[PDB]
Amino acid sequence: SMSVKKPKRDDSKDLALCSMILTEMETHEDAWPFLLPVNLKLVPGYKKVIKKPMDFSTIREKLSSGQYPNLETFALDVRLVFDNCETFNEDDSDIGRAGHNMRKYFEKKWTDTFK
Repeated sequence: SMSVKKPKRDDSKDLALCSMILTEMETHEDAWPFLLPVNLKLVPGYKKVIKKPMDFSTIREKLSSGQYPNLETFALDVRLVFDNCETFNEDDSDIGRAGHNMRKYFEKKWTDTFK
């Protein structure tokens, strides 16, 4: 509350550390469904159904331009990528499996780097 604060965590490396995680996600062999925005002209249903599209290139641009106020907003966008994937793709499909794989890959890096 006012004049009552927890001891100050060093947040000075967060930006660089999120960039490293994102590089690791970008170079994963199963990243291909997530590298670029879904083409809303060429994929029927996507625009209407997926209210907040997100992909790794868009997270990169947001990260590089100071549009993440803290590491929780970064994680929320990465998770949105995988939540969108699950909404639109059957679990038993190459893309559906890719999303599960990448989500796990991310969540481990997240815990290992910050928790």
